[PDB]
Amino acid sequence: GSGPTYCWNEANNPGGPNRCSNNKQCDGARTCSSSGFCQGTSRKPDPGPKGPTYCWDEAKNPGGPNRCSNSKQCDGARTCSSSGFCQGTAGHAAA
Ligand SMILES: [Cl-]
Ligand SMILES: [Cl-]
Ligand SMILES: [Cl-]
Repeated sequence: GSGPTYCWNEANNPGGPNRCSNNKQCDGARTCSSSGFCQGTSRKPDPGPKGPTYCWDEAKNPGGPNRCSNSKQCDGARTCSSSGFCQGTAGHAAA
Protein backbone atom coordinates (compact mmCIF):
# COMPACT_ATOMS: atom_id res chain seq x y z
CA GLY A 1 0.00 0.00 0.00
CA SER A 2 0.94 3.62 0.46
CA GLY A 3 3.54 3.36 3.20
CA PRO A 4 4.57 1.66 6.45
CA THR A 5 1.39 2.57 8.37
CA TYR A 6 -0.72 0.56 5.89
CA CYS A 7 -1.31 -2.95 7.33
CA TRP A 8 -2.35 -5.93 5.22
CA ASN A 9 -1.93 -9.69 5.69
CA GLU A 10 -0.68 -10.98 2.33
CA ALA A 11 -0.98 -14.65 3.38
CA ASN A 12 -4.67 -14.77 2.51
CA ASN A 13 -4.52 -13.01 -0.86
CA PRO A 14 -6.49 -14.17 -3.88
CA GLY A 15 -4.38 -16.59 -5.90
CA GLY A 16 -2.08 -17.41 -3.01
CA PRO A 17 0.22 -15.85 -0.46
CA ASN A 18 1.81 -12.60 -1.62
CA ARG A 19 -0.17 -12.52 -4.89
CA CYS A 20 -1.85 -9.33 -6.04
CA SER A 21 -3.58 -7.32 -8.68
CA ASN A 22 -3.37 -3.98 -6.84
CA ASN A 23 -1.14 -2.19 -4.35
CA LYS A 24 -3.82 -2.39 -1.60
CA GLN A 25 -3.17 -6.17 -1.41
CA CYS A 26 0.44 -5.59 -0.34
CA ASP A 27 1.58 -4.82 3.21
CA GLY A 28 3.05 -1.47 4.19
CA ALA A 29 5.06 0.23 1.45
CA ARG A 30 5.00 -2.88 -0.83
CA THR A 31 3.48 -2.62 -4.28
CA CYS A 32 2.14 -5.02 -6.89
CA SER A 33 4.59 -6.24 -9.54
CA SER A 34 3.94 -6.84 -13.21
CA SER A 35 3.94 -10.59 -12.46
CA GLY A 36 1.29 -10.28 -9.78
CA PHE A 37 3.47 -10.58 -6.68
CA CYS A 38 3.90 -8.04 -3.93
CA GLN A 39 7.36 -6.48 -3.94
CA GLY A 40 9.47 -4.15 -1.81
CA THR A 41 9.89 -3.71 1.93
CA SER A 42 6.76 -3.25 4.02
CA ARG A 43 8.43 -1.23 6.80
CA LYS A 44 11.64 -1.05 8.84
CA PRO A 45 11.63 -2.43 11.52
CA ASP A 46 9.00 -5.12 10.85
CA PRO A 47 7.11 -5.62 13.04
CA GLY A 48 7.05 -1.93 13.90
CA PRO A 49 7.13 -0.54 17.47
CA LYS A 50 3.71 0.11 19.03
CA GLY A 51 2.10 2.90 17.04
CA PRO A 52 0.76 3.32 13.51
CA THR A 53 3.23 0.85 11.94
CA TYR A 54 2.37 -1.98 14.35
CA CYS A 55 0.23 -4.61 12.56
CA TRP A 56 -1.85 -7.04 14.63
CA ASP A 57 -4.99 -9.03 13.78
CA GLU A 58 -7.15 -8.72 16.88
CA ALA A 59 -9.78 -11.13 15.53
CA LYS A 60 -7.47 -14.03 16.45
CA ASN A 61 -6.73 -12.99 20.02
CA PRO A 62 -6.63 -15.81 22.55
CA GLY A 63 -9.11 -14.16 24.87
CA GLY A 64 -11.56 -13.68 21.93
CA PRO A 65 -11.90 -11.07 19.11
CA ASN A 66 -10.59 -7.69 20.26
CA ARG A 67 -9.85 -8.99 23.80
CA CYS A 68 -6.47 -8.42 25.41
CA SER A 69 -4.32 -8.71 28.48
CA ASN A 70 -1.55 -6.49 27.04
CA SER A 71 -1.29 -3.76 24.45
CA LYS A 72 0.83 -5.87 22.06
CA GLN A 73 -2.39 -7.82 21.37
CA CYS A 74 -3.93 -4.61 19.96
CA ASP A 75 -3.51 -3.25 16.45
CA GLY A 76 -1.47 -0.13 15.74
CA ALA A 77 -1.61 2.51 18.46
CA ARG A 78 -4.51 0.74 20.28
CA THR A 79 -4.00 -0.20 23.91
CA CYS A 80 -5.61 -2.58 26.38
CA SER A 81 -8.46 -1.18 28.49
CA SER A 82 -8.92 -1.98 32.18
CA SER A 83 -11.78 -4.26 31.07
CA GLY A 84 -9.55 -6.23 28.69
CA PHE A 85 -10.65 -4.81 25.32
CA CYS A 86 -8.42 -3.21 22.70
CA GLN A 87 -9.24 0.49 22.47
CA GLY A 88 -8.55 3.70 20.55
CA THR A 89 -7.63 4.19 16.91
CA ALA A 90 -5.01 1.94 15.32
CA GLY A 91 -3.77 4.91 13.27
CA HIS A 92 -3.25 2.93 10.04
CA ALA A 93 -3.49 4.41 6.57
CA ALA A 94 -6.71 3.53 4.70
CA ALA A 95 -4.72 2.58 1.59
CL1 LIG B 1 2.36 5.38 5.78
CL1 LIG C 1 -7.45 -18.36 -4.56
CL1 LIG D 1 7.10 -0.86 21.24
